[PDB]
Amino acid sequence: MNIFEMLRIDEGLRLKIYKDTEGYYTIGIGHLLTKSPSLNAAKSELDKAIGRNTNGVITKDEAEKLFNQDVDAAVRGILRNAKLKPVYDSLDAVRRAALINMVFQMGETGVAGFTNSLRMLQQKRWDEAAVNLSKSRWYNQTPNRAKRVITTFRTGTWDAYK
Ligand SMILES: [Cl-]
Ligand SMILES: [Cl-]
Repeated sequence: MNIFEMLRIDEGLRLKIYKDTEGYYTIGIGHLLTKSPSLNAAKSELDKAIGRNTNGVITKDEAEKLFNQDVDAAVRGILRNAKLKPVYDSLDAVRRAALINMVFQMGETGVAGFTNSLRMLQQKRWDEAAVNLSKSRWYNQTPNRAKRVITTFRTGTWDAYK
């Protein structure tokens, strides 16, 4: 299992514009298009992202391409972030994937806001960190996915994904 297969399971794949759990326009493997209510503003961002007139529909290759860009951007955002970088450097390979998953879903800013949990992770206080991570809007809104990520942080194995 790796970051790509993990996110593919959490996000799914859809070749037509759809609305995410928050009601925002999305396409492919969790690629957010816009927070704007306009389906036309979405089609426009999509065409811009792909470099062609898509009329709201993309192929599997196009989806994978966006996905490779998004995972790359998530890692690079973590490495450039003064709050995230030290956390990431301290973790083993599996737990690193867990942190990447949160950043992809919520953005660097949002994750950097989990101050207390980040501190606990750095200190390798696994159980404590899992409890603090659960007291969040994130856990209450997307409980099955949050449990999977949290278990990954608690155990350091891919069990939740098998
Ligand atoms: Cl883009
Ligand atoms: Cl969920």
